[PDB]
Amino acid sequence: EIKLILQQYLEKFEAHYERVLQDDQALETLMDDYSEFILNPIYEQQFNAWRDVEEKAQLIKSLQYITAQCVKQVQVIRARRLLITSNDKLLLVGSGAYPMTLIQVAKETGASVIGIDIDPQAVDLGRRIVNVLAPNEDITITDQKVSELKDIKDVTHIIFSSTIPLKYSILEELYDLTNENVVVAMRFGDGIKAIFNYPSQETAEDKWQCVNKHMRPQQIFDIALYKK
Ligand SMILES: C[S@@+](CC[C@H](N)C(=O)[O-])C[C@H]1O[C@@H](n2cnc3c(N)ncnc32)[C@H](O)[C@@H]1O
Ligand SMILES: [Ca+2]
Repeated sequence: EIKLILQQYLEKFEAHYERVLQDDQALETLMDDYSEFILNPIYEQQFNAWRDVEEKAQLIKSLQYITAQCVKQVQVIRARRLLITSNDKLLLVGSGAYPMTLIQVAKETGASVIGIDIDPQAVDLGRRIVNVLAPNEDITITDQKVSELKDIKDVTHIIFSSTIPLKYSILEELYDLTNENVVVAMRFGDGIKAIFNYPSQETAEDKWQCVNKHMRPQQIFDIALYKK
């Protein structure tokens, strides 16, 4: 029964994705409904109760991919359609093409801000969005990896986009690169929330310690803070 609904969503997301690329003018309504489904206790129970390892795992992986691209493409359109304290320095891994949140933090806090994104399109647009929304804020947007960033030791706060598949592989890499007092915020979704997020992982106990795990029954992602 739960299998069916997920198959319907997977088909719809691919259709809405295939479709929105052809014409920017639906998908955003589907995602809102998708959340209501993920956050439903009824379907949280059925999701856990269903233990067909093979067909379940495959369905999560597929929805994880298409929803990640859908969200990624929403920000691309929104961009072209439009077009922590002061001494701290925030690093948002997965800044996106429409970095509105990144802007919000820059204004309220006044901190330095580095955004990285592997998509050259997201970086290219993001920069343009920042130059209109906050040109007089210390906001650097680049396609550099964490290892490439020169002033990586100055970074105090790190946030990860939930929809980054190998976010924990990056977190692993950051230990040696970053200073001793750095704090990391890892967005994730476990259980039924893993169909619109990538899940948490166990960290090397000698490296990263999880000092907080903020679960929210009414929100689409949960948060896990990490220290050294
Ligand atoms: C949907 S967007 C913006 C963040 C979104 N508001 C969220 O909270 O998930 C996520 C971005 O992460 C980027 N991304 C994916 N894998 C990445 C990686 N390994 N390093 C950096 N950015 C990555 C994608 O290009 C995508 O534009
Ligand atoms: Ca400070």
